[PDB]
Amino acid sequence: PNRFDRDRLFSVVSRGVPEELTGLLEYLRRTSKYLTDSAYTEGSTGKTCLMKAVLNLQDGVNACILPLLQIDRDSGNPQPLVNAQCTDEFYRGHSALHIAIEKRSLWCVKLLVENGANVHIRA
Repeated sequence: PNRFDRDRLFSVVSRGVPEELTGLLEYLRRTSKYLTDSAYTEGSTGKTCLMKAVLNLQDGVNACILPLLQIDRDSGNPQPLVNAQCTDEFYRGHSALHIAIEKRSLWCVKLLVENGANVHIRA
């Protein structure tokens, strides 16, 4: 449960159960790596774990987001995976804010803006 991979982390965030997120801090401070590294994001487009988590919600709820954001801000690159945006030609500049705004939801927007974001960022 120490070494984390993109696939298992994506599966964990997809289910929306945050109990098994204990270990991200240890891996980040042991390997000296952030959550914005290429290892945890798709290497073809730029999608990150935040994207998968916000794309899938149970009746509009996703509890795992709060541990995800808090651990990211506790340990991460100056951008806490909120200014990170898709790089693929199809969706250059496309950020998590647009993804959240698509589903016609507010609470995710509130959490994203509260934790900090660049609303002027354009896709």
